[PDB]
Amino acid sequence: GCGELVWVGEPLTLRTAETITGKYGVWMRDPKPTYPYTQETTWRIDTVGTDVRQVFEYDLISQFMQGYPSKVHILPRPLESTGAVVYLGSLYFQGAESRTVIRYELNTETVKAEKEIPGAGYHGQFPYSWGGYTDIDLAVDEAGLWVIYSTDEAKGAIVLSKLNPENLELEQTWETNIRKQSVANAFIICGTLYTVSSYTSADATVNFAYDTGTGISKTLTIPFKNRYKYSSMIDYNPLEKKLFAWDNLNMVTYDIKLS
Ligand SMILES: [Ca+2]
Ligand code: NA
Repeated sequence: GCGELVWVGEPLTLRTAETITGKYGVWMRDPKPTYPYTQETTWRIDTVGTDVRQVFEYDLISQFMQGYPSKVHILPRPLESTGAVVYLGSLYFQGAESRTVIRYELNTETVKAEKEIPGAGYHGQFPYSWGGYTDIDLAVDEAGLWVIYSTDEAKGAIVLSKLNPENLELEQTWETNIRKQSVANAFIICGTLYTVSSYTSADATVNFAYDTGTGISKTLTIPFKNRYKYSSMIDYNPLEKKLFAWDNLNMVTYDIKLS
């Protein structure tokens, strides 16, 4: 049931990192679980530092919330920032100190594709407002896989592109009028891009929207609470119909409502 975001719920804390290594990170479930994973399988990456390669994998939600991983993957090259996503059994992440997106098949621990995002800024050119090298932000919605970034030609404004999940080819790109470094993070619900206004305020908002299906740029004032005052990662999961976020060592989730 597609529609426009009209409400976000309170953040619920599901797991809390115990070390500075997890002050920021990314955690995710696959909207299209493929064998041997299911809808419960959760991945977790603590992303503080310059040699991030451990992907924590949990078979059951109970294990994500309590206990050790079922499995740890060692990525063949360090991962950059908090923007990665899992889709169709592959982890999609950005090579550190590069503009390359890498497709890592989880069940075989094999790199299946690599692709430079043409013209994309990286490593502090067009981060989100908190920095953290967040130049390139992958996304999964109801129609598939996207990447959110900017370029010199776009002059810091958010660009978004549909991505072929098999070979990482860019299927179509849109250009917004939202300065990327002026928002705390971004996500896509039903082909519409949403931005969050601040990463520190307990009274932030979802403040912009750009509908790729009609080209309309829009302004909103939907309350969004950063319960722990440092949201480093905010994504949308079209299967659970919920936002997944990482807020100052805390892995939280947000209920939503669409019109
Ligand atoms: Ca995001
Ligand atoms: Na992302």
